[PDB]
Parts: sequence; structure tokens; C-alpha cells
Amino acid sequence: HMLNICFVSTEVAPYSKTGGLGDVTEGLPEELAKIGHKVCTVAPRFDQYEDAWDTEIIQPVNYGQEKTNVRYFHSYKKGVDHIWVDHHVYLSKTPLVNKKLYGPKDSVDYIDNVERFAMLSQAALAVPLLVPLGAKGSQGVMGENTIFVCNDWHTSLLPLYLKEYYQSQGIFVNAKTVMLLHNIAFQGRFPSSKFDALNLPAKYLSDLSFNTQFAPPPLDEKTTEPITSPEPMYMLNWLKAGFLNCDQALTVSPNFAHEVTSSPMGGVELDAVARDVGLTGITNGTKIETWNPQKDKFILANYNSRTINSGKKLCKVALQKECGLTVDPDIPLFGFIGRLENQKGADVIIAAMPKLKQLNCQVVILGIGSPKLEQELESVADKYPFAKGVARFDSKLAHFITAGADYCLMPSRFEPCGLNQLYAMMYGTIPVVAPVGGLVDTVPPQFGFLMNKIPMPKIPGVTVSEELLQQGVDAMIVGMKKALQEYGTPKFKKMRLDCMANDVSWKKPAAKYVDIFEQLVN
Ligand SMILES: C[C@H]1O[C@H](O[C@H]2[C@H](O)[C@@H](O)[C@@H](O[C@H]3[C@H](O)[C@@H](O)[C@H](O)O[C@@H]3CO)O[C@@H]2CO)[C@H](O)[C@@H](O)[C@@H]1N[C@H]1C=C(CO)[C@@H](O)[C@H](O)[C@H]1O
Ligand SMILES: Nc1ncnc2c1ncn2[C@@H]1O[C@H](COP(=O)(O)OP(=O)(O)O)[C@@H](O)[C@H]1O
Repeated sequence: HMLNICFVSTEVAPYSKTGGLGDVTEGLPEELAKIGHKVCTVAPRFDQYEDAWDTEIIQPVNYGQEKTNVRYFHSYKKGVDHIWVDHHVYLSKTPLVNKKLYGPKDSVDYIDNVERFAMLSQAALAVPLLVPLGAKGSQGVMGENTIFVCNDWHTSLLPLYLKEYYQSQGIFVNAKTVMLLHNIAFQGRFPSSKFDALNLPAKYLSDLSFNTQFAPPPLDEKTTEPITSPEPMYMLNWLKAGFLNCDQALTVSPNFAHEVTSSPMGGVELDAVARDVGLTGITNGTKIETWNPQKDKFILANYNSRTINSGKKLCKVALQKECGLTVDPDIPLFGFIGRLENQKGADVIIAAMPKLKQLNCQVVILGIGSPKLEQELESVADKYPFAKGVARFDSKLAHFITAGADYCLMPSRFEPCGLNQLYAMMYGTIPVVAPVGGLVDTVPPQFGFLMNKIPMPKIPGVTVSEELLQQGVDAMIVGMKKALQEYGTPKFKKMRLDCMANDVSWKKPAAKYVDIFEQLVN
């Protein structure tokens, strides 16, 4: 019958979000509540969310070696309890709303992320014991028969604290932990000198231990250059410890799970740990409410599969005009939306421009990240009239692109699942994607086209060489040409309808989570 599920993360859309993590922790818990399970999320109170009330509960926790208290705020929406951990170090980092969750600059992290996120894991464990759930806390607390779902490296110490602080005294004796991995590139690698700040005994030292040549940039809150080394140096790795201490490790697509366990490249050095522990993938779904052509509240014309020829053409012409491009619904249009970071291959699209004019297509690119990627992005229209770059976070334009574009272009170098392609398919927009991770799972040949592989930099941190960049360009264009060969044909029309008929909701994947959860507690 009824499961008790407590999701712990740094992000819960629409309150806090830097990407897909927030969308999953919004959508999956809502679907689980819909099925009838008791579900809550726990995350930091980064802003004074209007629908959240102070519960008046205070809980002592450690902020590094300092003893401190958190307060818990509580909101309730669509059958899900959202618990927010309140502390000066979460709220007062910036007056700006839903910005700078992980650091002040783009790639730069707060020095004190160790203390901040260790404190989150400690604070979350008390929630099932203390916070009354339901509409206005009428349902009482979740209790000890709880499954903690730890999302990504930020919460990966929770299983250690569960054992050390609770189960060692006979509390939560039957509670379970699930490590839900969204992205293996970030693992909570910290210097070993930060061990004392965790307030854990030495019995967990071996699980935390790690050797590598690739450290993140040093904890000085400005330096952006990662520390590569000729020698392999000793450090801590939170995600490793999380894998070794959880009851089960999951991730966000079967093919990504395969990649992680199959090689040091795919698992970013945690492949053997993932193999040892076992790692299963479940492809993300998505919510339909905000993203569907029938009810979309931003685009110029709503449509469904029957009226796609009318409404989508109008959206296309609207996108074209909005971007300063020649208005003509017969020119195939490619749209990119994503972080301007190595993972997503925005640098490949920009570098591909000289070769792209030959294809007789339009390209629209929307993203934020590196100052000089953003500067390059905005300059693209000058040299290339068929293309347009916009360096902003802009939901309205994202909606215009998803509806108006013929193709959704994702030249990712790695992609645990991806969300753009799911949205795109619901709008009848055809994905053209890199053959990596969950893009392989979500875009079979009936729905879209695969590129050749976009090659990674020879080592992390190292800016990709002009050599490998150009291989990516060629690899992307192979995929685009495959797609353009069918553009405008009866097969094109059919592929759009097949995309729109493709069910990408949380219904099926949520059911798979429930099966895994039921096995853990029985
Ligand atoms: C979009 C992405 O958001 C989250 O990733 C965070 C990192 O967790 C956080 O540490 C920070 O990363 C910086 C890092 O700390 C720093 O040392 C390094 O030099 O620069 C990094 C900045 O790029 O910020 C990022 C971005 O906000 C989540 O942890 C990720 O899971 C999430 N992406 C995932 C999520 C999903 C949803 O399931 C997948 O669909 C998607 O394929 C995958 O990319
Ligand atoms: N500049 C932007 N403006 C608006 N939305 C964006 C922008 N960049 C990314 N997004 C949205 O953020 C989400 C990113 O999710 P996903 O595709 O899983 O990539 P990530 O790896 O960043 O999580 C998508 O839903 C995408 O539509």
C-alpha cells in the first residue's frame, strides 16, 4: 500500500531551479502523490517563498564544526509537501530570487559548500520525525518507515548521517536510502582537509577516499581554472561514499547507467564503484501542464496534432520575426536551448556557422554561461544572417523556439537524460541529438535523428582543441543532413505526428520507481 517517500535536493521547481534536476523533483513527486503515496521534498530555503509558512520547529545541526539551528518552513501543493530548510547561509547569499544557488559566478562555487550541503543532509533527516504533513499539517509526521531519495552529490552524505546519527541509536532502523544520480560529472570532490567539517567518525574515511589527477578549482571563491595534476592526488568524494552507503543507486536513463558502469570515461572515474554497487536507469518523464501546444500560455497560436499545419506554421513565422530572421515557413529551422557549457556543445554550433550556410536552414540559439561564449553568441547574427543568438534566460523565447522550430538540436557531449527533446516531441518538433546517454533512449528512429559522437576534451578542464571542436562540427552536421533529407516530405509530417503521440509523462517511469521502492521495504 502507501509508501513514505522523502526527496532531498538543492532544487525544486518552480521555487528553485538551474536546470533539469528541479523539474524532476517537481514532476516525479507529484506523480507519486497522484498514485496515492505520501511524498515530501526537502530543500534549502533560498528565498522567502510566499506560499510557505514557518512551522515554528527548530532543529540543532552542525555547520562545519559550529553548532547551529535550522527552522523549517512548509508549503503544500498538488498533494506534495515541500519542506524548506531555513538558515542565514541559504537565504542571505544574494537578494536576487532563484540565482546563485551554488556560487557567485558561473563556474565558481561558494567556499562553504561543504558546510552548507552537509547541513542540508542533517536537517532533512529530522523532517520525517518532526514536520506534520498535509494541508496545514493536519496529517501528522511521515515517521520512521521512510525512503529517502537523495538527489545528486549535494545530498550524498545523507546515508552516512542516517547510519551514524540515527540508526546507531535505533531510530530509522527500517528507513531506506536511494541515491538518485542526475549527473556524474559533479561528485562532491573536496580536499581531504575538509574531512573534519563533516562531523563523521573515521569509519567512513575509506568510503569517502579517492585518488585522481582532476580536482575542481580551489576553494577561494574566484579561481575558475581546475587543478589538473601529473600525479594522482588524495581527496574526498561524497558521491562515492553515497554510492557505497545507500540501499540502492538509480539514475535517469538506462543507457546512461550503462555508460557509467562501462568505463572510466563514462562514469568519470566512478565506474567501478557503480558496478560494485549496481546502478539502474529509469528514463525521466515530464509534466504536461506548462509544456504542451494545446494550452501553452506564451506562444502566438495553440495547436494539437490535427491543427499542427495551421498553428505551428504561425508559431514558426512568429519565431522567425522575433529573431530577425527572414520570414518563410519553408526554410527548415533548428533550435537550441541550453547552458553554454562543455556538456551541451553550444561551442560546436557557433563554430559550425561557416559550414552551415550550405545547408539552407535557420538556427536559433538560446543559453547562458561563459561570458565569452555569451559574447560570441550575440555576435552570430552579424556574420550569419540565417542564425540568431540570445544570451539570456528567457522562458517566453524558449516556448517560441520549442513550438516554432522544426528541429530541436542537442549536440551534447554527454547527457544523462535531457529534457528539451521531450518537450520538443510534445510540440511535434523533431529532435536531432547526439548519440549519448538518455538521448539514445528517448529519440529512437521513429521520432528523430542521431548525430555522430561529439568528442570530449582530451582531459576535463582543458578547453577543447580546435581539432576536436571541428570533429564535433562535422559530427553534428551529419545528423542535421540526415534530418534535412526528409524535411517537408510525407515522412516529415508523419514523424511530427508520431512525436506528438509519444507519451513522455511521469506515469510509466513513476510506476518503475514504485516497483523499486516496494522491493526495498519488503
Ligand atoms: C543542470 C544541472 O544542474 C545541477 O548541476 C549543478 C551542480 O550540481 C553544481 O555543483 C554546479 O556545478 C558547478 C561545479 O560546482 C563547479 O565546481 C564546476 O567547475 O562548474 C559547475 C557549473 O557548471 O552547478 C551545476 C549547474 O547548475 C544538477 O546537479 C545536475 O543534475 C543538472 N543536470 C542534469 C539533470 C538532469 C535531470 O534529470 C538530466 O536531464 C540532465 O541530462 C543532466 O544534465
Ligand atoms: N537560457 C535558457 N532559457 C530558458 N530555458 C532554459 C535555458 N537553458 C536551459 N533551459 C531549460 O532548462 C532545462 C534544462 O534541462 P536538461 O535539458 O535536463 O538540461 P540540464 O543538463 O541543464 O538539466 C530545460 O527544460 C530547458 O528548456
